[PDB]
Amino acid sequence: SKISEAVKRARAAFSSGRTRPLQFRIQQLEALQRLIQEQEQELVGALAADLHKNEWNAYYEEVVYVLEEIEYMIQKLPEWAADEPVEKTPQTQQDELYIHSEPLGVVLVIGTWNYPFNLTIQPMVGAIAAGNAVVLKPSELSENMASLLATIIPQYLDKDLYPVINGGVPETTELLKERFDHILYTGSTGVGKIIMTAAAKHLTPVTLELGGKSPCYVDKNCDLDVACRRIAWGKFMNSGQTCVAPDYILCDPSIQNQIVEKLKKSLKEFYGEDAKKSRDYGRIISARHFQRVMGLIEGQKVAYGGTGDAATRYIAPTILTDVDPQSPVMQEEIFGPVLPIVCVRSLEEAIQFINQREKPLALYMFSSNDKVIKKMIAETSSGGVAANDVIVHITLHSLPFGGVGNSGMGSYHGKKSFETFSHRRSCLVRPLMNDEGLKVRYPPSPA
Amino acid sequence: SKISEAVKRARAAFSSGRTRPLQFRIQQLEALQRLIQEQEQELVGALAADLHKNEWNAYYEEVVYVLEEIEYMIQKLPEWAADEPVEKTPQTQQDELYIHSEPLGVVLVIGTWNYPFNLTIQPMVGAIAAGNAVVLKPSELSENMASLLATIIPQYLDKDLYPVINGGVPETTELLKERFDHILYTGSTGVGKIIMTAAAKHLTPVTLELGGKSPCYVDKNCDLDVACRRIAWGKFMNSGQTCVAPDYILCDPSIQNQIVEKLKKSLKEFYGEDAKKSRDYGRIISARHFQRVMGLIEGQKVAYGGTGDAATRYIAPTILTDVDPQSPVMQEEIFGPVLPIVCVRSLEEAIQFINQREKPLALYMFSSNDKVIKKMIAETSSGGVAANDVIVHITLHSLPFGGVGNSGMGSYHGKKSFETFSHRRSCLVRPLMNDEGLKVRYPPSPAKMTQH
Ligand SMILES: [K+]
Ligand SMILES: [K+]
Ligand SMILES: [K+]
Ligand SMILES: [K+]
Repeated sequence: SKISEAVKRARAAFSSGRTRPLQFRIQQLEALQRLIQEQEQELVGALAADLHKNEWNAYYEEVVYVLEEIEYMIQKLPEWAADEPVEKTPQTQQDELYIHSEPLGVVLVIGTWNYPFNLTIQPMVGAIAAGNAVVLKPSELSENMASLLATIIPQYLDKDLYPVINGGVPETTELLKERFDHILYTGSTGVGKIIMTAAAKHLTPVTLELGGKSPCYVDKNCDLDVACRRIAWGKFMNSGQTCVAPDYILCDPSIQNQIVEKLKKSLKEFYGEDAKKSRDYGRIISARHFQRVMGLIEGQKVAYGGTGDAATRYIAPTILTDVDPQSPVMQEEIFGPVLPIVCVRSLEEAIQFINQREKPLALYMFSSNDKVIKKMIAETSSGGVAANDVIVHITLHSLPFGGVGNSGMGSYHGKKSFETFSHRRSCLVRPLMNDEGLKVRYPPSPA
Repeated sequence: SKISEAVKRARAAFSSGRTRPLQFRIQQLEALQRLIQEQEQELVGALAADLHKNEWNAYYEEVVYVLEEIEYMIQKLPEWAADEPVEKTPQTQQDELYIHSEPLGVVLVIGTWNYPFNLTIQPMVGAIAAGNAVVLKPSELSENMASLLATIIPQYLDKDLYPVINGGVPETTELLKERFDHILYTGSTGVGKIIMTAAAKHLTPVTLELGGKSPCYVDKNCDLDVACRRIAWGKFMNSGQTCVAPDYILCDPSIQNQIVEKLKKSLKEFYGEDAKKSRDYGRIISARHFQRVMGLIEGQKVAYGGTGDAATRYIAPTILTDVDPQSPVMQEEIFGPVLPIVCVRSLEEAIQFINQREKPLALYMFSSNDKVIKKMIAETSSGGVAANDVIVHITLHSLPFGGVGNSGMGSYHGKKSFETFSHRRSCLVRPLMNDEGLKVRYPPSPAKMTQH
């Protein structure tokens, strides 16, 4: 099959040793930099057609992070790839002890549709830097980006090492029968289980970046003007379609109306009176998802928004009040521009609420009280945490990005990408000279 | 059922919060120290009954490593558990950025039979140190150790947090239907696939310490006296039943006879002329494995040994020459005292031989040439590597132990155990005050574009 042949060619190119010199890896990273610069308008056009992004947010909410990762990895690669001496003991003073990093082989990256350039290419950057071949499977839901990447990746990168596999679910299923040395998947919790099951057939390690509902606790006595503008930015970027969007708010009933008012103020600042006319507001990816999200508004009290246009997949920025946690909007990841507010009567109740649910990819809290922030962190579990902001924690080189429990396993970004896509091999090198200190270990044992 | 109740109790005890304070964790680790001290003779008796170990090798080839791990983890725990600040950026210089470590919840450790104390309790030590409840499933093949641990663990450790599950494969299968937050398994490559498949049902992360045939390349130019003594020791300890035993030798035909002679010399020093009379030589774990290993001698050119006694499950230290790489002894992990020598014409042929096979848990090479060592490491892949010795690389606090490919995924020992059994949670904590620098990110976007 075309899929088997592409994987075979990637594996043969890897086994040849081509990717082992750092110079080769850096040439391919530099070719990706050239791709991003030269294909800027094409990338914008694809993101506009798939998701109703514009030239500014295509770059500053997505493509820029890929460029930043490439530049940082090129700079750090020689230090990261070096053998790393480790601590000795009195018995091993004359030995060399070190961790050797080496590629895994052929890595598969399965992209997702909501940031279809970042979530295909940013993982690829780390896997290239670690010396692997990298097979890419873009999501078919972001059809324009998928088509674009199939054309431009082989225009810039080695054609055997870094192939792009076209198609949808059947092609991904077929691809998952192939033998890889690591799989990174971004997507749903349910498909994560399918990926891990396929990986098990070849003992392939996985990095799974999955889902959940990221809570956003807002403390009673905090600056709501600052808080709600930050929350609205993260919730409504990309029309709500972000893995670490603040999915829902938990707050004391006494500040619910203040939160609604300040979110509304920020939304009008951001997108005007009619967000359908804002160049900065996105659209839902597909008709299925449009219908799903609109269904989540049914039965709810709409404090703002609540309307949609099926033909162009516009959903107005929507705020829901006094939401029943058992209702549908509170029983699935929303992934759209619908923000429910759930009342809780204390920090302790908020912590209980979060812990009774599955572990989220992100947890957010807004408070001016350092003790509240430390307590909530200490008593909950999530992939990552931001206090007093949203989104930003997954964009930083020094903070590995990943989930826990149902939100995933493993992590990447920065140095952690290099580690994730390598094998870290413990090495002990001893002199081949008689050593009296060793003879105690040989039989016969002493009486 | 019994299994479901033990896991339910462990999860409830974890949710109570009792494991979170470091004081509690250190108490449980100190209780394991006390168990090792007070149950010294019982542990030896169980290893003697299971594997024909004695009081010396029970301790110095197994129990001592658990003790050292406990002592090391107790002293380091507060540093390892602390929030870890990380590098800031100009845009985050006024924030706090750090990695917060927290327990996973309920960890399952599935032990194996060949080092039935170490490969149950050393992983448990790490999981306890990281604040988890830990369910233990000992292997039924080391029956005396399995029964002993079911008795003594609850005498020393918290009863609800740290239960021991009895039984064989049917009970392990039932246990794998329960929801855990991490599973560590030591055993075969084949069962590792079954474990990972069961883990996928709950998105449970796994550490799999699996199998393979660890090659041992001996350079033509090296000191064969020193090399063969070290090889013999690692190969024949525990009657060959070690996950990182040097499984087979690769060497130039010109040195095969000298290797045989020096292996024989060391074997005679270790165990006498008749190894069956040595208190230091072990026995095969079970009748099934006795028949399997004996089968691997059939059809082979025997240089030394080659016989066994089914009644005691003794297999003589055995060396095979001019071994066909396609023959049974070279097509499965031996896990017994049968050492095949396979001939290669060069280092390059040895590298190719190793690379055509699945990635082994350990790779060994004996050479006084630095370039040979560096080239073999650079051109192969294995879980870990030792040059000029065997076994020892997996006993050091500073060298994580684990496989790659078919020999496994993940690692543990020392700080790596604490990390493996924790979630490392990235945290950004910003002041809640207006910050003008943030406003660039908010829509509306600039209507005119500028250079990037
Ligand atoms: K309501
Ligand atoms: K001795
Ligand atoms: K620490
Ligand atoms: K602005």
